[PDB]
Amino acid sequence: ADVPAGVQLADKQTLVRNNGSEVQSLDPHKIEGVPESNVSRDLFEGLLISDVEGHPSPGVAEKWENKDFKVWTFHLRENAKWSDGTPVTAHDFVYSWQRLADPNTASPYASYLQYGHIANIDDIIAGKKPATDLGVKALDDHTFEVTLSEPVPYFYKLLVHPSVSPVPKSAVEKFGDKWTQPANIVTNGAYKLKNWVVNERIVLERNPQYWDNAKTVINQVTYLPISSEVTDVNRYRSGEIDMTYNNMPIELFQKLKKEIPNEVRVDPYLCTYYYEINNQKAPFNDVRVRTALKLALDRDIIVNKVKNQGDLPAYSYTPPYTDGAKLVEPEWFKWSQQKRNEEAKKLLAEAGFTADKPLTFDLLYNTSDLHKKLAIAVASIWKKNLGVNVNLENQEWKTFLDTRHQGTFDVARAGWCADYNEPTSFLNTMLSDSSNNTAHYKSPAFDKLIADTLKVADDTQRSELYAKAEQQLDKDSAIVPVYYYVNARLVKPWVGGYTGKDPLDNIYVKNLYIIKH
Ligand SMILES: [U]
Ligand SMILES: [U]
Ligand SMILES: [U]
Ligand SMILES: [U]
Ligand SMILES: [U]
Ligand SMILES: [U]
Ligand SMILES: [U]
Ligand SMILES: [U]
Repeated sequence: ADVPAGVQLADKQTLVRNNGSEVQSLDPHKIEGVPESNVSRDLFEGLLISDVEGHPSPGVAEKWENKDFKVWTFHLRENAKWSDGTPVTAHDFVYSWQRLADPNTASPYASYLQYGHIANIDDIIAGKKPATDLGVKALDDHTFEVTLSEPVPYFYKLLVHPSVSPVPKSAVEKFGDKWTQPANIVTNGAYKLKNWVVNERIVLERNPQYWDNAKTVINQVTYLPISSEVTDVNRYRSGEIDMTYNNMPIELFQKLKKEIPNEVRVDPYLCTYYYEINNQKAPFNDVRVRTALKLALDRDIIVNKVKNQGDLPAYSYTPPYTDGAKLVEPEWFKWSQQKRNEEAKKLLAEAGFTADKPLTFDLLYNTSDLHKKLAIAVASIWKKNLGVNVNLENQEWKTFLDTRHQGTFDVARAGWCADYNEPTSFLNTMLSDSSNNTAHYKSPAFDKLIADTLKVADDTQRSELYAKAEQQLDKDSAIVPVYYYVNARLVKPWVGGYTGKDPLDNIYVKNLYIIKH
């Protein structure tokens, strides 16, 4: 943390953050979500990290070079250490990226290595080559070299993500799935795991072996798994929570804005809220049905009437303010809702649905006040506007993500937040073979457009192909865009160091501090 001159620090430097749900895991290769990543940044540090405003910055690597954007060489700081006092080396990264690529690990982020185009990754994911053929090597203990199959000018931006953090081989090998328990875990971030009570709390304590430990101010942070946004706000206002999770409740937000304006942080956020359609399950494999659901949803009502938290109505998957996004707003978004409703009803009748035989399906969401209230409003709107019947189902976060990967659903509430600020951080998740494709969308034309983005050496041509890829997704109605999120949360006045400037919201508790109050 960088404490400003004259700030008086509190005697006790402890922090309580709500984290939205129980984490899937603490293993960097087994996670895919925001809650998971929130805890992961405090425990495991990759090559680069985000600074307090979100800029890619030195992590374990203190400096790096690239040759033609294809060979990237990272110089690891000599004092980087794990919490057991042993050095973090380039060998740790070689093992870790291999474990990520290895199909036996079944990481949800195995494709992150395809997004960066690390040599031989396609064959490794397919089982054609062993994970040891991955295009990474330790040139010495403090030098990690990555070789890509084509120039990727933004490659380094990918490296602040948890999937490319190191994991301790000896703990993984000796303890297997229990390597993340407090007694067994080894970590190289600013914190160490002290306690993990499932569905109660995760408690982290400062790691004295962290290379930049002298700048760490918070001594202990607790992450809570509260999925009720109303409850989160309640325990923040009671004094227990210092920073809520950034999912705000419809019940109280209007009131909070007027009651505690200075505590309500509302900043840009590169995330899109949408209804994910299972594209491989009839009748959702018919474009007419998917298009009807997309058009009959009234975003103005959801965004401005039912939620009204500053969100913008969405017409694409990639947020239009992503660095590199130059998207074409489709004609259907400019129409009136009445015109969208007629078009929707017309495609539905063409797909064989009648009043006698209506379209009935499930709408899966993860437990939450926000998601439930939004799903109830969406069910009503689709019933009223299009004649479809929806059966709402809630699941806890970890189960919900597994259900979407399994494909055991019809429509699911969904939200993707950028991992790096560039349109492919969204677009690559819709590739046919992406480990993150929970839409189960497979379009050879979409795949080709993205493939072509690294075959040109022009950002103008790249941006045009990204727009065309969004247009292909849209013409196929792969998803139902709802709104672009804003990052809205409550932060006590005494919590210093949270700028709200990073649109990826990659917060590190090592950057924060408690002002005397
Ligand atoms: U004190
Ligand atoms: U106190
Ligand atoms: U650049
Ligand atoms: U940029
Ligand atoms: U269903
Ligand atoms: U509620
Ligand atoms: U460039
Ligand atoms: U106090």
